[PDB]
Amino acid sequence: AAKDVKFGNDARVKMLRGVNVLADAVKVTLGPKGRNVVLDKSFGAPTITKDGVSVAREIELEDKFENMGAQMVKEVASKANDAAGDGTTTATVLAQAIITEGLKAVAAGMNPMDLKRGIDKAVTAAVEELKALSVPCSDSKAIAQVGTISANSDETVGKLIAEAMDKVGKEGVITVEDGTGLQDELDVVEGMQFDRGYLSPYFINKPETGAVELESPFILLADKKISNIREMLPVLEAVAKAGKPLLIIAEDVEGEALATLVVNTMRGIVKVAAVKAPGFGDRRKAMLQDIATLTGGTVISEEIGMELEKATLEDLGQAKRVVINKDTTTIIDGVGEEAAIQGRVAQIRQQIEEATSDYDREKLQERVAKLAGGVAVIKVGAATEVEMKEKKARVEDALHATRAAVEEGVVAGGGVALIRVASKLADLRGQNEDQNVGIKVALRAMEAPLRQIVLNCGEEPSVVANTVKGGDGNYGYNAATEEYGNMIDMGILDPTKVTRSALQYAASVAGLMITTECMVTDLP
Amino acid sequence: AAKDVKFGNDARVKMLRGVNVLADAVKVTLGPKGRNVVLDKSFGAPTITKDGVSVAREIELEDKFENMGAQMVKEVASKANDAAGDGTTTATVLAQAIITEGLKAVAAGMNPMDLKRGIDKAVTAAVEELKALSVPCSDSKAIAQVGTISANSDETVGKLIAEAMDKVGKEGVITVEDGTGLQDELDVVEGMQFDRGYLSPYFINKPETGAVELESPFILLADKKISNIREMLPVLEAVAKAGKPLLIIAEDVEGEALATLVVNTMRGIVKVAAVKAPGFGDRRKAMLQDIATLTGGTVISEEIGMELEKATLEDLGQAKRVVINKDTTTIIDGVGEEAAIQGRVAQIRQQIEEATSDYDREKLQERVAKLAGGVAVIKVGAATEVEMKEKKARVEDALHATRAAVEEGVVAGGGVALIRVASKLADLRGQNEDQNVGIKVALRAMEAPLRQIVLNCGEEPSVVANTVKGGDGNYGYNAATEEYGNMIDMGILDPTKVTRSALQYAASVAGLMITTECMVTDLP
Amino acid sequence: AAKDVKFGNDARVKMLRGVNVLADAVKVTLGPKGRNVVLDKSFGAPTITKDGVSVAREIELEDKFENMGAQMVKEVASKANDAAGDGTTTATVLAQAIITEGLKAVAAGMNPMDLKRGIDKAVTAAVEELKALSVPCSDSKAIAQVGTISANSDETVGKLIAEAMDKVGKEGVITVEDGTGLQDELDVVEGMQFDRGYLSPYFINKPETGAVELESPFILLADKKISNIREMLPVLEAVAKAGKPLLIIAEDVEGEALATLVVNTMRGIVKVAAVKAPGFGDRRKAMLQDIATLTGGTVISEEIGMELEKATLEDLGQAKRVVINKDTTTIIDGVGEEAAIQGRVAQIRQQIEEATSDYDREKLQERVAKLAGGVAVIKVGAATEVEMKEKKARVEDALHATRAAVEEGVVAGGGVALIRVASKLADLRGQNEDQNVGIKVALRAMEAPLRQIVLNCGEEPSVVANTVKGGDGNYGYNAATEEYGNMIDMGILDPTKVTRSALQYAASVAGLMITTECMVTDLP
Ligand SMILES: Nc1ncnc2c1ncn2[C@@H]1O[C@H](COP(=O)(O)OP(=O)(O)O)[C@@H](O)[C@H]1O
Ligand SMILES: Nc1ncnc2c1ncn2[C@@H]1O[C@H](COP(=O)(O)OP(=O)(O)O)[C@@H](O)[C@H]1O
Ligand SMILES: Nc1ncnc2c1ncn2[C@@H]1O[C@H](COP(=O)(O)OP(=O)(O)O)[C@@H](O)[C@H]1O
Ligand SMILES: [Mg+2]
Ligand SMILES: [Mg+2]
Ligand SMILES: [Mg+2]
Repeated sequence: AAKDVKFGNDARVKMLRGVNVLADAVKVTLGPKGRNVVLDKSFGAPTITKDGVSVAREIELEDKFENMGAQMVKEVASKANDAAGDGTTTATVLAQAIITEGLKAVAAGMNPMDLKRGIDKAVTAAVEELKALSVPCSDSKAIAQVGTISANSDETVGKLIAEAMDKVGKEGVITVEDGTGLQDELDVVEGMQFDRGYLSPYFINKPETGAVELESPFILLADKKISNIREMLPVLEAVAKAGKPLLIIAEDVEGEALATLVVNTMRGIVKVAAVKAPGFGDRRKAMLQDIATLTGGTVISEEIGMELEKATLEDLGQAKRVVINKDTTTIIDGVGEEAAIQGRVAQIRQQIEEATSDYDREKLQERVAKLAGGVAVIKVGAATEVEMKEKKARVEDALHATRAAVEEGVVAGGGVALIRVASKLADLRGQNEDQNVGIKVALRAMEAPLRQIVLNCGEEPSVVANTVKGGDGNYGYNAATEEYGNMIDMGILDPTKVTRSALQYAASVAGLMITTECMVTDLP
Repeated sequence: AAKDVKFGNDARVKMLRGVNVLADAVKVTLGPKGRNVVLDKSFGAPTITKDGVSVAREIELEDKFENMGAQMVKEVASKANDAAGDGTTTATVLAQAIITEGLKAVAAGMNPMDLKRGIDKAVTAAVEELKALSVPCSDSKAIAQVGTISANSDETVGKLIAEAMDKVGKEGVITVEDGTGLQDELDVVEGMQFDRGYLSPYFINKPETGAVELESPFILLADKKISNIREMLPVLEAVAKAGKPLLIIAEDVEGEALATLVVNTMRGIVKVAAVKAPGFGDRRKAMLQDIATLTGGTVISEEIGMELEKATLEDLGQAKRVVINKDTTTIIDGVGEEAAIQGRVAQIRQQIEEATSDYDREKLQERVAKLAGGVAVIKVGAATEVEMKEKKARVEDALHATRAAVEEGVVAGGGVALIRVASKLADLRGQNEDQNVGIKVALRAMEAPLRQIVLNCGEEPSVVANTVKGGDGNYGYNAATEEYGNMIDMGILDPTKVTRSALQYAASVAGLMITTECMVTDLP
Repeated sequence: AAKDVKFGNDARVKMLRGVNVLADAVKVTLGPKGRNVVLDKSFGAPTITKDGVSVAREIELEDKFENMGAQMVKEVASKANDAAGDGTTTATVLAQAIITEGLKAVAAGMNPMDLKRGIDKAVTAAVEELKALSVPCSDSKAIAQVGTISANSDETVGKLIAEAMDKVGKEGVITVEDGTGLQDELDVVEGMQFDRGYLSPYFINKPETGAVELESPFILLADKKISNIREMLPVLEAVAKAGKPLLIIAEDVEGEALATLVVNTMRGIVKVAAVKAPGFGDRRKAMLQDIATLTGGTVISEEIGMELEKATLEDLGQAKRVVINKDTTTIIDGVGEEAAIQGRVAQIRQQIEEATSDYDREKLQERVAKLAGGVAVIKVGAATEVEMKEKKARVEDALHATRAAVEEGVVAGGGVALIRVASKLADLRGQNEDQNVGIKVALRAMEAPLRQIVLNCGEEPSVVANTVKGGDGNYGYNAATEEYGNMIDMGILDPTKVTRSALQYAASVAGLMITTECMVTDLP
């Protein structure tokens, strides 16, 4: 409707207060002793979470100027989650520290643009320092420790995650689903498998649940559905002559083909079962080539140079056996050459490094894992539905944290790494005095994540910080055991990527935020 | 609806206040030390920008009379942006200065219409003076300096821009896109390239990512899509006889043609890949003639005296090789005569000098750059999305500023050129005394852009101006280094076109603005 | 629904105040020193104008009784604009003067109807006096002076207008459009030209921009579109036999005819280009005969006794050459007899004196100018859109003023003519005393336009008027030079038609308005 305009200090104060509301809610969930935050949903049962990004999204303020401040700080928490999926609560804390000190500096009469220059320069230097401190994470023990720390110090989570990564490999795919029982369960899938059931329920080779096992079967792939387009008899009889079972993958199969097929399988003429292709025209067609090559078969290009009849038994691929159920199809092992398997994988490398990243790489990797690696699913056990999402959420954070730790390495936890690097940068200077103050402000803000953890434990945050600063290297305070020692030796690890990202995202938004002279928003 | 009307001073005061609100928000973003303004969007996250035109657009006032004043001053900032895309904040300042002094003169009991004439006459003389001061900008260093100054004194921006203009040439096309990394990147395209990928993924000549390389290929252009429109075999056969690869450009190619084509390419009969034309029929058809002429080929006029089959292999154009991927088609070098290349370019000159200007010239120039010059794309690197728009926006201003500086020349920055010209015009007189005062008022307003920069630096605006006036030529104060010297030697440059345009747009609206006796608006 | 009613003095007072509000806004824009009025639009940006009629339209009052008075006075300004397009502000002033004095007489206890008769009788006598004072405006200098005076003393406007009328002639057509630059530009069209481009882009005779020049072409006119309607070969070949270019005018031409036509032209068999007729069926059909007769050709009546094939080469019209572009078609000179040209013009005289007048005459004259005279278009230069409408609006008023001055002559400006005629009518008497007072009141009101001009100049209106009355003939006060002299010799002219119309429209509504005894309106 009609706008409201605020200038200078009045606008900054409202912005800050809004930021404080967002940050105060987020801070309580930081650390081993962190406390849960409950979000109200009209959708159904209210949510209880310790995840800072989840809390940031739900916070909106009635005061438009305060709300604007909160909305801008919201992004840093959201970006951290996007970059690594962990460290979001810590990133918000840094934004709080930087903003509060920065605004205070602005009040002092210092130029905001220069203060931003100081902060950014300090950030660039701090990032390089983090890289030097970062050490490779490769062994199972280190991987388990990062998972355990991410999941609010839950040993079972780290243990299970480490086993998963070990078993599936570097390019394996790991996901998490709600478990049927209280106990946490790990499921590992071997071979080539997809989520498609069988069109003909009637043909079950032996096990119940609709499990079809074909021994030494031939595999058929096609680009069209079959109704009265039954004609394929010379292909079918060729298989009948062989006396071997047939597996069919295509857009669809209709009852006319299925009806004759069922009698043929029961009578003993041929043992044949069929299943639908993966899903969408481009989606299913793309995944057909790998199935055929893996089994040594040839895909029938209805669209291109091939016809339904036009195909020889030799075209069909070979596999040891397959498993089929109402919702899933599995192939134990297609027989094909490694050079062909690797060649399929080699062409995937361009696919792997793609501009799109999100929703590109994720599906793409899954094909890759199926082609030569393995797929792992983790089940989460909880007595109640609300307990279940909290438990599962933390597990995902640990899952993402391990992925980040492996690729970029790890640094000491408890916020020790940021405070330790700050001492190193104590001699860093900018173009002018305002920049020097901005640099100093950023270093000052680095300390805050460490002290929030201590604050949440009900202990003097400044006191612990002074003792930690006094020490050297990886020395720090363990909130869980309320004592000082080597953070790395205690199993407390922070992946380098999340630590780096938290600092950079917090600083980027904070630098711009502190420079705001005037704000424009709608009237109440 | 019911109307509210104000007469004389009451209407002017309300108008002035509206103007002041709009201008005050705009002023803080002027200079090396300028401060950012944050605009609230319901659309998504809030926007932070130093661009005055962006800020002017978003300002609306609750008071209808004040709002009307702001809306009228909004146009000067917007028109300046349309003219050259830079100096919008500076133009707003001049409007502020002129209006405030002009209204004061009106209060004094002076006829407003005469004051407007005085201002306009002074402006006309000032413009001529600017032209005399303006010197040609031809070297890379000068171009870089204007880009660097435009982009809030960022040396890298000016450097990257200058390299681009040098590489592409005078008629080359330069654009800016968001970069994947944190580093600014420059991309240069050589030869003829377009944004359409290949219909047949199946034929890849060698490199991965769908890259197709045809060696000494023949190029075919058509005005019709092909389904069962397979016929053209004798043209195809002729190419097969030749033993050379074929490139196809048309509205579309269907699977039937693609199907036979894929097998033919695989068996080695012919190596042929097809790519879709540019897009819109008036669009792609227009761009077809140049492709053909460049490669020495003939476009097939399905519409006119030509037929699908009717065409000899000789009709087809030739090129060294082409590069094709999923979303892009490139031709290394078609072999055609310069007279044909230039002739296509010569006919473009009418196209260049077009009344529409906006949109018509932009697409048109892009064809031109591809035909004989080069095309450059600049990527912008930033830690966050909000940082990215700010960073990218400034780069565009510098890009536009360089374009303006090359064509109309440059003048000394820091507002020195307007203040320096004002001293020259101190002896300018109008028809009567009221006009003389109007002239004097305009000269007085010229000083303001200089002093706003100083004001934003926390220094006495009048003090710096007095010393600057005392000097001669290009002598002035450098806000960034807080010292006095030759503005041109330092590297602070203002394109003549933006300087001229800012002054003229500000004055045009302001003269009308100060002559308002009565205002009419809807009730609150 | 329910209404509020008022009687006598209470109703008249409310009416008067409404009138005063409307008139006060209008008065400030009267004279060389007149001040601008700004109107708020929800359409887009606000409008700034000195045109009284524009201001009157936008004024509406919250008080229903006051609003009713304003609505009635609005019409006089609007009717004056319709009659001549100028003097609307002056007419409103007369209504103000007459109404205020008339109401005062009603207050005195005199019959209003008699006052009306007195006013009307004085008006009738005043009109006759104006006719006697009116002298013919025939020279370029007098025309320029009226244009310049109308355009708020802008010499360039009068100069450009006079040149336009001189060049085009008495029956020529002059229009005004927004210019492409900051300078006023005049465009004159010689010969026969229309706003239709070519259907076949392919045939361009020589100059770039789609320009087609046919040398000694034959012109063909038709009543239907051509698709498969290609047949007309013997007509076409007859031209081919001749070896001359062909110009085609019809409802439409389709690609079948155009495709063959392009190839025939390309090899030099025939040089033929085709364009579309003027517009709507009746519109294009009406203007076809003149084109044919002008070029000596015959129109093909598909509708009547003629057929597509049925037409000889001799039936085709002949012209020296034609010019064609994408949006326009021009013929240098068709060869036809003057008696036929004049005969076409002679039949137009019935068309010229038409009851419809508005729209009918405007389009009709344009045909007339094209047939034997010329067409002129004036472009208006400005830096901003708002500046552009004000500048253009005044130019149109001057254009209308010159048109009015030529046909009915001119009288001395500055309001001298009305005040001078009033002295003459000082001895005029009615049937009774109340009528005598009404007459005297009207004469009294005549003085007001003169004094508003002086009032707007900040000088004693009564003092100037007393000296003006004291003088003889064309003696008067020049507001622009602040001195007394002969108004005609100083170049200040008022077209007789606007002066007469202003007085008559003002008085007609005012006479009825002063006689109102009771008003009825809706409740607040
Ligand atoms: N038991 C612990 N002792 C010391 N530090 C811990 C302990 N548990 C977690 N931390 C640290 O505190 C940080 C915040 O924990 P977390 O809730 O996971 O926040 P994120 O959600 O990671 O901001 C960790 O990244 C880690 O370095
Ligand atoms: N460091 C500087 N010292 C002196 N003058 C400067 C400096 N930097 C920029 N300027 C000048 O002040 C003007 C305003 O800067 P800018 O923010 O780009 O505003 P526009 O957006 O150009 O109004 C410039 O066009 C230039 O002439
Ligand atoms: N410079 C001048 N000196 C004296 N009288 C003038 C001058 N300019 C215009 N006038 C007169 O005052 C009248 C009003 O001017 P104008 O603004 O054009 O009103 P209209 O809009 O014509 O009522 C004119 O018609 C003319 O007679
Ligand atoms: Mg965590
Ligand atoms: Mg700029
Ligand atoms: Mg006028």
